[PDB]
Amino acid sequence: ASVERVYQKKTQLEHILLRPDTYIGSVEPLTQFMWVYDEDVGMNCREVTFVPGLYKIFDEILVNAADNKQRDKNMTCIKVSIDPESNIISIWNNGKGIPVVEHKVEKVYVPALIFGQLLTSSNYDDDEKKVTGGRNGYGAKLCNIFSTKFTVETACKEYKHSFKQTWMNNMMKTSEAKIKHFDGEDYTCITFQPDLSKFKMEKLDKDIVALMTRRAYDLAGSCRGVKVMFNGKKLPVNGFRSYVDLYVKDKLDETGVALKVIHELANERWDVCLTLSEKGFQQISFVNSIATTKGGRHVDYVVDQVVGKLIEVVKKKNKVSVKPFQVKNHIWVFINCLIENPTFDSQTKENMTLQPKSFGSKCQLSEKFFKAASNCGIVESILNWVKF
Amino acid sequence: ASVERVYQKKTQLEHILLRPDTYIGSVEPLTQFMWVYDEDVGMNCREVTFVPGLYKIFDEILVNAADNKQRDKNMTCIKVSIDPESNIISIWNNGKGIPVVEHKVEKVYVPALIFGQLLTSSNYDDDEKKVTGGRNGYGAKLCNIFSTKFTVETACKEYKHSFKQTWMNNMMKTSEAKIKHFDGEDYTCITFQPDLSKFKMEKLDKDIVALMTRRAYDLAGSCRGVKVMFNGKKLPVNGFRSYVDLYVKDKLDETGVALKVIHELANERWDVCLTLSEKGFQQISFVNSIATTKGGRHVDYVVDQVVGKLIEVVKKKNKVSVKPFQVKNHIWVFINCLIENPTFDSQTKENMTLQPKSFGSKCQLSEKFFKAASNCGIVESILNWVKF
Ligand SMILES: Nc1ncnc2c1ncn2[C@@H]1O[C@H](COP(=O)(O)OP(=O)(O)NP(=O)(O)O)[C@@H](O)[C@H]1O
Ligand SMILES: Nc1ncnc2c1ncn2[C@@H]1O[C@H](COP(=O)(O)OP(=O)(O)NP(=O)(O)O)[C@@H](O)[C@H]1O
Ligand SMILES: CCCc1cc(=O)oc2c(C(=O)N3CCCc4ccccc43)c(OC)cc(OC)c12
Ligand SMILES: CCCc1cc(=O)oc2c(C(=O)N3CCCc4ccccc43)c(OC)cc(OC)c12
Ligand SMILES: [Mg+2]
Ligand SMILES: [Mg+2]
Repeated sequence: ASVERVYQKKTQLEHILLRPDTYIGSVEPLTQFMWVYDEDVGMNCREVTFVPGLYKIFDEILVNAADNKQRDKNMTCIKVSIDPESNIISIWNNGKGIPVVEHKVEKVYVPALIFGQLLTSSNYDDDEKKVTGGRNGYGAKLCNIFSTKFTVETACKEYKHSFKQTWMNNMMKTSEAKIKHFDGEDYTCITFQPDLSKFKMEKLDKDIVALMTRRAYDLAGSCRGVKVMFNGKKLPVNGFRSYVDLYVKDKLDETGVALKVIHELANERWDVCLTLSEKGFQQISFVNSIATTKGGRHVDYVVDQVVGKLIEVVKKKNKVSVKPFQVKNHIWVFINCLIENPTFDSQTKENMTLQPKSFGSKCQLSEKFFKAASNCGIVESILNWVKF
Repeated sequence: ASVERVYQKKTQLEHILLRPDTYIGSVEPLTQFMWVYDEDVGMNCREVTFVPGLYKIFDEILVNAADNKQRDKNMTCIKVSIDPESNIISIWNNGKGIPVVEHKVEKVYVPALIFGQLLTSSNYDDDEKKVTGGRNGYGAKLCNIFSTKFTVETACKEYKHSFKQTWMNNMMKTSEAKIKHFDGEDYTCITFQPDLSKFKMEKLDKDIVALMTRRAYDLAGSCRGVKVMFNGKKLPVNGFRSYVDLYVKDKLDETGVALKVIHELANERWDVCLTLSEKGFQQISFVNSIATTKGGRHVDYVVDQVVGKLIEVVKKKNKVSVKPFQVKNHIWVFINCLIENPTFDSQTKENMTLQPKSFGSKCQLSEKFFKAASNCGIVESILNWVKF
């Protein structure tokens, strides 16, 4: 093989399609136990088979909608629609639209720039301490690139215009945006047909729909001051506590006793629930409405506090050595937090790596919370084991 | 703020410096328990404070050296040198050098292309099933970008020339390469001065040196047929088993009994050691000489087999319910494997996401191995707990 065939240069766009895993995660099927929202049983834990990259291009658009609550605190509503037969997904939000005007540096309409060109963002100035999930300027373009059809509609009353542009064929084709006069209430609606051939799928099947549906419930629980609709029906979730209830309200421990769930809203930026786990350490956590499915420093930050205080309680009774990992093994923690300018080791944002001193806020759990944590059955499970 | 200040486009190079976490990991200090190789005690587990991105730019160059064993099976040696006082790190390997000739498409010398331009690689053709660690065409440029001085020396007898080019100031400055006549044994030497200001460090301190040193021992253990030298001394590690010995050969369980370590080289591509853990699940694993420090499907693939067989043994004696996570909680597994065209969710390659059916090989552990695994004290720990 010649030098020119062995050593190759790729464009950014080529690289995304060649190496999708670092941008959206695996484009191959994955089977694992997790929580989804099914049509027949609602929230439940089961084996699910899905393609991570498909989940993630949906998630990018969903989190972008959530992020608009930080641009416009008056935003009230996100609407999610999924139609497997037509293969059409739409995510709509109110609050301020996107400026329908030509960017004077880039010489294109602002929505065309930030949905149709890589590395474009309103989150590149870190002197502003934002609790948006958006950080890198890729998400929306990644969804576009993995869609056969990708449509952006937005209306910005400030500029008195609406904007509609459609891309097709993995962001490789587009056409002149339709601009009109607009004097109503702002909105943005992203409508896309995912390119199922990129994920070796024939249709949006029940498992991927159940996962996408659960993310809508996640958002109802995590995104304060925003109501969520799914396929035309408002979700009956109002606050993180009611969201946590979907997991633990009807649940018993192995001895037949209802799980005791304890909650502290430490401040506006930190909501924490804790209960007993009997299947090893479990965490459900959100940073700026991103599901941090590998955890991160925010999880460790909260859990370490609990583990420390519970070792004190067990030590007042362990009259041998109780190790942190044994305590952590009995914890099921739920965390909803807002972190200033978070960092992650991947675009998929499963693991939040920002150190706590940089969070912009603290979550020091009260002594009342710790007293309750010492009574939710975690201490008893440990003390029962101190005998063996 | 105006449209042009709010909505910004970045170049690829700008984005790497603005958002380093997705390319090299956190540029902030991290403190955690882990294994390093210290000057006074050798291999040990302790709290270590280091900057992940600094570790990773070193690792990129080290794995690139390991990868050359796949270009030239005759390669025998990698030499690592770290001088904290001068701030100079050098990684040298023999076997075939890099072609010292002008790339006819890109119109630059091949080494200048693949060390000085983003998205350049010999690993972009996946029709070839390679067990290199290199996949994305970033690594070497990332080290260059986070170095104040970055030098590439290579000699390719086939082309009868040597090549030397130096970059400076985060890959923003360079000068004409020095080409000479060469008729000796090929080599590549990468020498760099990391830009410690990017990591808020004054010097290569003991902790980062101990971690970098351990990676050299990792490579001696993981990279078959390649001897490793560190600061002028060959490392006394010959094969994965002798490497594993550095962790467990002198170790006792909590009852004062030496850890029983069991080993199977299933085939050329899979080497597996297993022993008892008393601090929850532990894994040390390598894919194509990358330290997979978050694990991946290769870890689950091996562990699931063990967990399945051990539940059978415990069930022949558990005359209640022993759950997989409880068995996994007593396992310390060591894995060295070669995976065809692996995937990862990040450039840092901590988590290998390729599904096992795509590995290019299998690791079905023998019945002899499983019999031994049922006697290394994992079953006894479980059975002891079945009483409580
Ligand atoms: N629903 C929306 N309403 C208003 N602005 C939006 C909306 N969706 C996207 N945007 C804007 O479009 C930009 C590009 O989105 P995106 O490509 O996801 O980048 P990002 O969110 O800034 N960072 P990331 O998601 O980490 O890659 C964002 O920075 C926002 O300014
Ligand atoms: N020591 C070396 N000997 C020979 N070729 C090398 C060496 N180091 C780097 N290269 C070549 O330089 C190219 C660029 O290296 P790099 O930028 O690390 O990309 P990569 O290894 O292919 N992929 P990645 O490490 O996943 O970003 C490699 O693909 C190799 O062809
Ligand atoms: C590649 C996508 C992985 C993934 C995606 C997802 O959406 O959820 C997950 C959950 C999961 O169901 N949830 C429930 C609410 C959201 C959440 C937040 C943090 C942790 C877990 C969860 C999960 O629970 C074992 C495990 C998961 O992967 C290991 C995933
Ligand atoms: C951001 C870099 C993280 C990291 C880097 C590293 O180099 O090592 C690690 C080890 C670690 O020391 N080793 C020993 C041989 C290499 C290896 C392979 C897989 C798993 C662990 C290990 C570790 O052991 C708890 C934990 C680690 O991070 C959570 C890291
Ligand atoms: Mg985004
Ligand atoms: Mg490389």
